[PDB]
Amino acid sequence: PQITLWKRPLVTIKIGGQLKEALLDTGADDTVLEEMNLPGRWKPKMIGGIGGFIKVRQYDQILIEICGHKAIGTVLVGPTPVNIIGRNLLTQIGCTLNF
Amino acid sequence: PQITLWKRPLVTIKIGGQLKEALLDTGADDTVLEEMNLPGRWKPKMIGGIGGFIKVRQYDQILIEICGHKAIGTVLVGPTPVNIIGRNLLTQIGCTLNF
Ligand SMILES: CC(C)CN(C[C@@H](O)[C@H](Cc1ccccc1)NC(=O)O[C@H]1CO[C@H]2OCC[C@H]21)S(=O)(=O)c1ccc2ncsc2c1
Repeated sequence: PQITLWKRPLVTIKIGGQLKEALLDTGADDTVLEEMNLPGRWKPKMIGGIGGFIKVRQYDQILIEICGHKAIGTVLVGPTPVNIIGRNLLTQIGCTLNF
Repeated sequence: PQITLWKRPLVTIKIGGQLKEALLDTGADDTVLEEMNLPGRWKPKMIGGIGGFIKVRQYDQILIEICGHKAIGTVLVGPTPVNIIGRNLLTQIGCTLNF
């Protein structure tokens, strides 16, 4: 589909057996999801933006479906105020900016 | 142009007669630029990012050119880690997400 930017580019995603709303975010290097109890091993990480850093747990090779498009990659989990789909997964679903 | 997302979507902007690099950031409602001198009046505001809230100078109705596309809108200036172009201006240059 084509998504205009009048409103936040929120779409439904499926991860770890749960449906959620997430931002298609071209300004996010990595994918950062709101606190959730994923199984498996993880590594601690810090990611910074406006206002400073948050501590997140890094899970690798996590499957996510974004608008029916499947993707698999690194997912960071932590106290983010919104679910953010970053470039590492946006590339995998064939997402581009166009103007 | 069509911009893939394997690298940061960084582009050259012109604001206040000065060239800068900025990130096309579909996850940002507003445009936030690093500390700089800008002509015109401004009002202090607060914005929150992933790591908390920061104080910024809000400039209204500012001319800014993005990849040769002209926009006129609100520009926030403050201690952001990266110059970001947010949806308020991305809509003006006709930017959309596509996959
Ligand atoms: C700042 C940019 C460069 C990086 N961010 C992405 C950016 O799109 C954030 C997303 C967001 C965060 C919190 C609430 C809403 C939206 N928007 C943002 O701050 O917008 C400001 C300005 O407008 C206002 O509307 C929205 C909020 C206001 S990030 O989240 O900090 C990030 C993500 C992955 C990642 N991987 C390694 S670092 C890293 C850093």
